[PDB]
Amino acid sequence: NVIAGIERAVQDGADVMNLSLGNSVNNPDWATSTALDWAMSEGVTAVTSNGNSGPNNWTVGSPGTSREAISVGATQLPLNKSLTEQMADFSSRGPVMDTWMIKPDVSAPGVNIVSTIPTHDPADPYGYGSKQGTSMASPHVAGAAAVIKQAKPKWSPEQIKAALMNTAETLTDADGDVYPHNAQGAGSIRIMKAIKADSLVAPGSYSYGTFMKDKGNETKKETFTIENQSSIRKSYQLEYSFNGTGITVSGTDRVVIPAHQTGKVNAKVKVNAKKVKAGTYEGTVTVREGGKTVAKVPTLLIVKEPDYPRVTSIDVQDGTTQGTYQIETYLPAGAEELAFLVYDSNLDFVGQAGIYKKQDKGYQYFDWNGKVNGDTALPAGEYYMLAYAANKGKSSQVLTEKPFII
Amino acid sequence: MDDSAPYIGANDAWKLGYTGKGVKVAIIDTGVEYKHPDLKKNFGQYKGYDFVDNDYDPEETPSGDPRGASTDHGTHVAGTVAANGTIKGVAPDATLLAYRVLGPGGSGTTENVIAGIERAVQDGADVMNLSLGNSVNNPDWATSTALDWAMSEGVTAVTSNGNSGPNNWTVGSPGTSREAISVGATQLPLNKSLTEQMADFSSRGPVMDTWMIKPDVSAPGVNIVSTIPTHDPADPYGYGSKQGTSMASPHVAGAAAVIKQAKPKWSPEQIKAALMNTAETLTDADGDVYPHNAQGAGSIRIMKAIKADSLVAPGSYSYGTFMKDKGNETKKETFTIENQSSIRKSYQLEYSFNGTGITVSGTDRVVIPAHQTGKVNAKVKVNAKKVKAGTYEGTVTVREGGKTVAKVPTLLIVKEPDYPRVTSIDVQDGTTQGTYQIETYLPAGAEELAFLVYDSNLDFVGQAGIYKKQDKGYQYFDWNGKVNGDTALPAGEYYMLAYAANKGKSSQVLTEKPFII
Amino acid sequence: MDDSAPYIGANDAWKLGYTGKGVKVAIIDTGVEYKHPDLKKNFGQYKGYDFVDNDYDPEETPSGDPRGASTDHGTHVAGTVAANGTIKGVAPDATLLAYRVLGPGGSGTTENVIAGIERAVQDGADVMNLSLGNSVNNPDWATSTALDWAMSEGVTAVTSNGNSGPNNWTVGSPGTSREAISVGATQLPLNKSLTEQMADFSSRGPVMDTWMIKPDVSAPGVNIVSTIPTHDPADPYGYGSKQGTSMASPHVAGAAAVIKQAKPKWSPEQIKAALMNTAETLTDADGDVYPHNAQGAGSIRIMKAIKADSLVAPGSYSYGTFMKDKGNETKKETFTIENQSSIRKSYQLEYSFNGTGITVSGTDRVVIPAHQTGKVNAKVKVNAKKVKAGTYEGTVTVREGGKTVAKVPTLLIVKEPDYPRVTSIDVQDGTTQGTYQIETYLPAGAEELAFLVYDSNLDFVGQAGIYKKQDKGYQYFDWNGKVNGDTALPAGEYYMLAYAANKGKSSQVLTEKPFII
Repeated sequence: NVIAGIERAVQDGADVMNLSLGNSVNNPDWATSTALDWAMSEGVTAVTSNGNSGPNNWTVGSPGTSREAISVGATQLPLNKSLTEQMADFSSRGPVMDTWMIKPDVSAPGVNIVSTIPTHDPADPYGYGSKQGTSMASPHVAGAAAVIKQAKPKWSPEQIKAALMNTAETLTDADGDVYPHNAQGAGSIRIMKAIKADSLVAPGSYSYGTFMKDKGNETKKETFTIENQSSIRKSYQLEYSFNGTGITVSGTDRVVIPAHQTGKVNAKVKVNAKKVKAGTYEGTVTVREGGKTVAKVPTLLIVKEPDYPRVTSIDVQDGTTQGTYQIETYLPAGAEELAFLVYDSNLDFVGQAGIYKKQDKGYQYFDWNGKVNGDTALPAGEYYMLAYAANKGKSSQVLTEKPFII
Repeated sequence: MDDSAPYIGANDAWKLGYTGKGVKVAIIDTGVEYKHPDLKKNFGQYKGYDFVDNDYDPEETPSGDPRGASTDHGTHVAGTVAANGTIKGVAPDATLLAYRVLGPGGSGTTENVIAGIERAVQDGADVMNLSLGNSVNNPDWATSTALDWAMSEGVTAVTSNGNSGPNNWTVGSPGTSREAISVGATQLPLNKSLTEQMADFSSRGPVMDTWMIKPDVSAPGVNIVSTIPTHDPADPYGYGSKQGTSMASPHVAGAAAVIKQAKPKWSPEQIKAALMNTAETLTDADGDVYPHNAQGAGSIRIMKAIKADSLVAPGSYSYGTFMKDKGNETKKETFTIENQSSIRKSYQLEYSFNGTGITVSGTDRVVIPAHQTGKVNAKVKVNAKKVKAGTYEGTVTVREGGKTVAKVPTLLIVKEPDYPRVTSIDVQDGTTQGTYQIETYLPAGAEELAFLVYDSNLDFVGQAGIYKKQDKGYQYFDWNGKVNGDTALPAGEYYMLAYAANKGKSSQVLTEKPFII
Repeated sequence: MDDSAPYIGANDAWKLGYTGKGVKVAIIDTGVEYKHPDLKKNFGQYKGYDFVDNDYDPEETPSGDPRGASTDHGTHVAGTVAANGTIKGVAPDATLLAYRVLGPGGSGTTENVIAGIERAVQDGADVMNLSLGNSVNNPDWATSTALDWAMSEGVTAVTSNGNSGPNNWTVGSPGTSREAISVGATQLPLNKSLTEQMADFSSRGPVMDTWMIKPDVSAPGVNIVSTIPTHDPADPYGYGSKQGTSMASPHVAGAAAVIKQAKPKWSPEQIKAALMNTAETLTDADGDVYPHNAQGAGSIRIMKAIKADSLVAPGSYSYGTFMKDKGNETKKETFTIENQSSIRKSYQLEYSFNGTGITVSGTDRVVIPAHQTGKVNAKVKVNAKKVKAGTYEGTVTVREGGKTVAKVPTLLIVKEPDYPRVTSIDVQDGTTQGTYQIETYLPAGAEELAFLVYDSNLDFVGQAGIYKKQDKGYQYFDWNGKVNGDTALPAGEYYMLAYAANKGKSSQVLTEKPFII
């Protein structure tokens, strides 16, 4: 139904599309993400929510993992020790699995938003209500995209995404530290700055992927594109930075672009495997032009294996045969070892449901005969199951909410 | 038949209503006893044909036949495919046709098998089962050409891989066909409890001259109980347990019948790709994945195959041989993904190869609209300076929205393949008394060929003959019975060893059934 | 008759004044009770002829006739065509003529039907209705030749397609004529509410040896209420509901009468082209268009046919068979568009065919002056290397200034058509006591023909006879009652199965009404 809705919205000539739905599978190639990438190529800007998950990396939702779509996180407006803008602690956080893309793309006000609702009361069916969620940060960006498209009728959907993402205010938390890139994206939108922008840097954010070399130096490079929308030949100045030691960044320090033309800047990153601690490092490419800053491109690279949750979700349902069960789990990148353990209603370790090795990534299904540690039948009651997955030198676990009944 | 069918997923398909109703399965074997109570209602009015006798009564060979011995292979195969009653076949609603092409003793002319295949295509059979086969690793045998003629006249063809010990390049003749599902045999998980394991009598690929991966799929084929004729007038019908690669194929034939009932629009190649795509890889006792030319793609899973909206074809690909002495050689293949669903999907490709000096690349992602087709260009590159000669197995894995939709087994060979240089040798009496004829089969010719003679105690008596630059195929040599030149053998019983050397490797084969001087 | 006539558009034509006045319709059936109050005033002074009795009283067969059973088919057909009163026929102003050619029991000699057709042409009948027919798919049957003789002596001929289950190549003998409107039966939209649907007893084409698309048109023929004789002296006239393809044709006969009143200058072929051109395609329950040899061109629409200034002829075309093993084969047809209007028009052609390897082209646009005729050259090309054998359905669509003026169903067959190799078999007692005669019908001969015998329990007793290289048509074989050669049957009741194999396909047919040994 969501794919049909997206396609029918493309049919009906919609210029901007808003998706405040989404599941919690960190997969860039979900069906809803492929459909969203089909648009944004049929000239339709697509704005989607990042998802509603607590402060935790690798929790971005399925439609909000699409490669070409503006994913929006939620922020709190400056409230009185007076605080500045702050990201809400329920916005899903990137990166995206299997592409390591920085998400959310942009953040917008999404906490305590009052707007029109139906009261579902025949006496007075219309009213106003205050709702909160990442699903209500995206409508701000959808309205911003509509305004920009009215202002700049020739911009492509990717140009609008680059203009929103380029002119965005970085957010600092209470202590005074800049929020991580996979909590902010590029900052809060500023419609006025985006509307008055004669230079576009694309892609608005880039991810260098992973560096897996055990020894030696590994070099990667990216080509950013600067479009000089003005009528005057300009000179753009590039400053590359990365946090963390052992990462050296270089590239084109200056370009000159004629009027109504396009230039290419070759950013280059080099990681010394002998000096760099494994982890996720955030960099930035800053583009300056005649005073003002025209863009601040968030970059990101990962060293060794990313620290994604090895197992994301687990649920237990009744099997086709009475007395047996089916365990469905999601492994983002497979599992060298997978274990299902059973806990009583008091969360006391009853025993070990199952052991498995060398599991393929994606959705995995296992039949469980309801017997623990082998040949030991459970007493009747209410139980929880814990999935423990170990892969590539890290292990994760997830507990079944909504306990199943024996 | 009460444990293998649950394993492959037959019962689960039955509860979905898919039992093979309306599908017609032909059994080209020694004939079928179409009066077993478990087989009575699956046979229509016209039961089939009997080519070894030229009558419309395809009954099995009775007991006490001058030309040979009584047979029960065909009835067992038919019960495995579709038996309704005490024993339930894989597709216990399919119509059956019997074609007696193998005479008494289980031996049949190639012309009879070709006639049986063509007549089964005539009679509208949708699925065809061949549990016969010789042991010539030739993809262009007559029975293989006939099997490739079908699978193009809309008839799925399932054949056994053959019954030869654990050894590469031993796949049989009909099971070497380019377009036919060849089935290997597996052992069901038995209690240190073991998982599924391939039997050690299944023939193993690759196919000669095409280097194709065979078997195509494996299926349970060890200790299969099914309907047999007892050849006893007191009670002519019973049940018996037989084992062999010839009894793994009926499971896949029943699976194909069930799928054809479930998916009535699929072509024979689409069914082959669906069985081959959704198959569970098998690991041996220690924990190592069985080689591709011992497994094909794993054991069938009828339930996964029935519920499949994406088909990757061909289900397995072979890049052939890389013969360059120096430099880098690049080959490429185009796999085809059919998106049978109603929603535009994105497929993700992972290419891997074992062995060093082999670099694999290609299209890492495709987007296919609904009810359409996309192409992925896999590419392999071999550095001749770094790669040790041998056979290397790779894999193309296709993922779509979570689940894995296919795991395509790929294979390439570096330098010359290590096939047996000589396959079979036999010695018969010549047209002239006192002389002999030696008939041997050389899969790719022989730079040098030598026939040596051994006594009954396997002591080297001497050297029968030497030959050079022999053409491939069947070779015949006249031997005057004299050893080392002009030395006549003493009377007795002798064995002959053929030693063939070709392209830097040598092989030998000994004549069983010793000949008499 | 109160729901089908509104559906086909009879009432709308009536309000335009077109009710069939002056048109004469002949009903060649079991006779008509020309005293039903609904039929009394539609019969002129001379009611018709009675060929089974040779008198001028074409009354239906009375109750209690030694030669057979009482009949009511003809009266029902006549009420459907033109009944004025409580039930209103399609053309409730047409004169009627009754021709009793089918004797008691509904069976009649072919010579009587030919005589009835010729006498109906004598008597000046403008429309002719044949709701009879055997089940021989032969376009050159005597009744079909007689029907093609009319439609050239200015007499429109409407016939039933026949009553055979959903199966291709089952169209009856008079309904295989090259020039006659053959009608299939449809179910009216009934409440998941369904649209119009073809009944599953209508015979389906194509015609043998001409591959013509049949039925030509479909019409409501399920649950039709109309005038019947009750065969009760207390009240001899009543109404009854009958179903069958034989009752779809009267709707088209009434439609032809109405059109002939509306367009007095149209030839019988022009009326056929006008009915066939303006017809609504029917989709089944799932949503797929019914095949052309199940629909013809769709259901009639009298109102659209009456208001039509452009006629495309022939209304449907068949390209025959493409037998080339390799290469490309091209065929072409010339359709004719008659511009009956007073204004020069431009017609636009769209050609389509289902299936791959078939490329269709031709004249994409013609301009025809007023009251003139243009020719469009449709052309089909089949690539033998890419096309799977089978029957493919195409369409030529003609558009003119907005509205669509025609949708010509086309059809071609690749390689050998999949007709039943053997159609009918019966066994009668021979001239010599103890022997039998087997009469079978082979539509195109048989490379091999086998007669097999089954007991009353349908258990294969043995093989009656084997024959090779049989000529097409009716074949007769003497059988000595002995099975498998020299083995005499035990006394009892037996069935016989004819298995015919020809040109790479085999068919079988079982004798109903078992014969007695």
